[PDB]
Amino acid sequence: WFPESMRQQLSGIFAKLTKKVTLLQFLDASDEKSLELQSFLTEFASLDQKITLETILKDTEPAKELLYGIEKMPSVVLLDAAGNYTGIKFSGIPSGHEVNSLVLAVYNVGSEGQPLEASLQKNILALPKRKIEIFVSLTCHFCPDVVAACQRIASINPHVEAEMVDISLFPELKKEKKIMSVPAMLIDGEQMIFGSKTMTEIIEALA
Ligand code: PRO
Repeated sequence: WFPESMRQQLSGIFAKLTKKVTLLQFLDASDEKSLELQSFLTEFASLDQKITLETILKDTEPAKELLYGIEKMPSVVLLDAAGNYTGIKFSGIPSGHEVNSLVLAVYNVGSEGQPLEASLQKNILALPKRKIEIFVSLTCHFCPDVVAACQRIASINPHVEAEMVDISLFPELKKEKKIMSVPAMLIDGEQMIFGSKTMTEIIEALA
């Protein structure tokens, strides 16, 4: 899944990791996309000692599934070093260009993150409880930026959750919610917001 070209870049980033991180997949052994995700994550986890992949079979741990709100499949969530749910989730496989999203989520959970303005970080911490779904395709070039911003907010604010959704895996959901444009944010199952958005714009929408 990862060319040595990528591994050169990812090692630069993973060198910055100061805290351990756990990727927890809920694996349905009878679903091909779950097995693909397992193959992807196994290789991804091998990129750094601080990244652990753990596997739980779907429908064996209902208390955990409740705790992490596991609905869409395939599914993987991010846990911090202490074992706590960061609110960061991927529904589908974040392969192709979405590797960017997974890398940034791991970086933000396994480090202190990039220097940020007190103005921005105040607003992030000030945000109320919220659940964000970021709909993407694997070939959408502007999608990872939006995903990474929302999931960075989730990594800082304990009440914000940010779920990447590969919309091409959920065609019925695409019609229902009317995801027409390629990157789309859905907040608390209500307000749709399409197109690229800055951190400050996202924070405002979350306010
Ligand atoms: O990798 C690091 O540690 C530095 C910190 C700010 C930007 N990069």
